[PDB]
Amino acid sequence: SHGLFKKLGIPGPTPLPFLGNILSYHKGFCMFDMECHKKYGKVWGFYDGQQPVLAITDPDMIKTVLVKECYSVFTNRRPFGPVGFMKSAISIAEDEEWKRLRSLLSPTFTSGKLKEMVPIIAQYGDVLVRNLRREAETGKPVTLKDVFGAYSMDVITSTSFGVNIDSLNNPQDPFVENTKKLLRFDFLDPFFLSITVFPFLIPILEVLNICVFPREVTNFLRKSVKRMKESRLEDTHRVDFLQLMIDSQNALSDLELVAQSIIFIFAGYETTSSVLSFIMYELATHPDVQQKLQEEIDAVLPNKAPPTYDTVLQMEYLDMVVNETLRLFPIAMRLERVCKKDVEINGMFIPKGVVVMIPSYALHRDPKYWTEPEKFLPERFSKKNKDNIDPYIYTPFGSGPRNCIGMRFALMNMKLALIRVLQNFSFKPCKETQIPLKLSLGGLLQPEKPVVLKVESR
Ligand code: HEM
Ligand SMILES: CC(C)(C)OC(=O)N[C@H](CSCCC(=O)NCc1cccnc1)Cc1c[nH]c2ccccc12
Repeated sequence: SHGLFKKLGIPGPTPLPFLGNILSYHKGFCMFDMECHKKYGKVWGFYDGQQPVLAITDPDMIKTVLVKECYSVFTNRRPFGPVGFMKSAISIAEDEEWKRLRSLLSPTFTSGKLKEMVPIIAQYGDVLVRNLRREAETGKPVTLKDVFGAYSMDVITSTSFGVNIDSLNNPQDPFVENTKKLLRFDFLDPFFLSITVFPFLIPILEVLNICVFPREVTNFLRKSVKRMKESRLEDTHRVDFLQLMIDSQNALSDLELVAQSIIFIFAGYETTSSVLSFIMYELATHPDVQQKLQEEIDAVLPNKAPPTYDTVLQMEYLDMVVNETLRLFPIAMRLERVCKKDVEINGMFIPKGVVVMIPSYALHRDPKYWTEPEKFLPERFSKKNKDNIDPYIYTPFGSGPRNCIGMRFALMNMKLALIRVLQNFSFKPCKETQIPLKLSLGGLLQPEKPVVLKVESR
């Protein structure tokens, strides 16, 4: 097992028995990835316990796996942990099961569908400024994660389900409470450290019904969504996510409906608020850019005009800012696909069962692609420069048919928030503000201490 890469002629850190190369994650595993790049070059291998994982950095080879050969060989991600009824969630499903889920759910974010969500979010656009406005008065610092979290939440519930829960009215909300308690993925947390390293214990916990959210958060939402379904089940309106799954129960199912709902609620809450917090951090430690964006917004939307679908896409510099923030903090860290048969991609033999890994975080910081890769430089994404940029190196949303199904909704939502927040306020560091920011070594791409900034009226 541990002789695969030495035999296949592929370089790597020498694994230990049982552990594999586990102990190298103490640094945080984005750093591990970095080092390996710099040390081993353009392809390397390592072992998550007894699981061989082959990292790849070549743009062609990446394209092959993410795009050309997705259907035939590289179809699924690495088996998650114990997931019980969540095994049917789109992000976790495999093969035939996945293909249908993907085609059935993709019509949720289209040219028209997103368009229909603007006026709805717009209400929470309003409700956010009004939240901040009262802290803007007081003067003592603000945790963005929380204010953004509450926004994110409102926007996901109301769009997917057409259910206003007005979480911005509520630093006392059941939903954000249970939903945030959802993940325990810390690399250096006792739990998952034991699974990829005892992967044969997964089949066990499944029997026990012990989950990565043991019965609590899911029981909540189980009957929670059971609640939303029935109201709609009679009262006629809008054809939405909730609805599109009632359209296909005319070959979908009940626990199956609940599962995608959860995936969405998590994604829409956590991804969105986390990134939005990194963007505000940057705008504060880079005042020039904050002002320059505040100019773009004012010019396109004069007299603090309400943002819209088409005005949003008009904003070049906004987009540059978003893309640049994502270059630095590509929240997935790594893209992964399991090799489901013996294969040869661009000259290299890859054996069945191997996990092929793309280290987004590291490629986003590769000194051999990006001048001053540590520095936050939005201009590197201008129309002049936006085309020297390999879409198989810069991949914050993955690529190919298994890429981020939420991408377009993510961008609009985020931007829709930024616009409204920057046309009413400015943002500046204080002496809680960690300069420069530090990522936690724990498995998530998080700031180790929360992001806290000062908010002034305009
Ligand atoms: C800025 C926020 C976000 C980032 C950076 C992001 C990034 C990603 C990335 C990189 C992948 C995997 C791509 C690949 O492996 O090739 C992904 C998968 C996915 N994302 Fe997004 N995402 C974001 C927001 C969202 C939102 C708001 C939703 C809600 C709809 C969403 C739903 C999904 C689903 C369901 C998958 C698995 C796709 C599949 O297996 O078919 N994500 N996310
Ligand atoms: C645990 C559960 C079922 C609630 O969600 C997951 O599937 N877990 C993964 C890890 S969650 C943190 C990753 C992150 O910061 N956001 C990335 C993301 C999440 C959701 C949608 N779009 C982007 C979440 C996950 C689902 N599919 C993935 C593919 C690659 C990497 C992570 C994920």
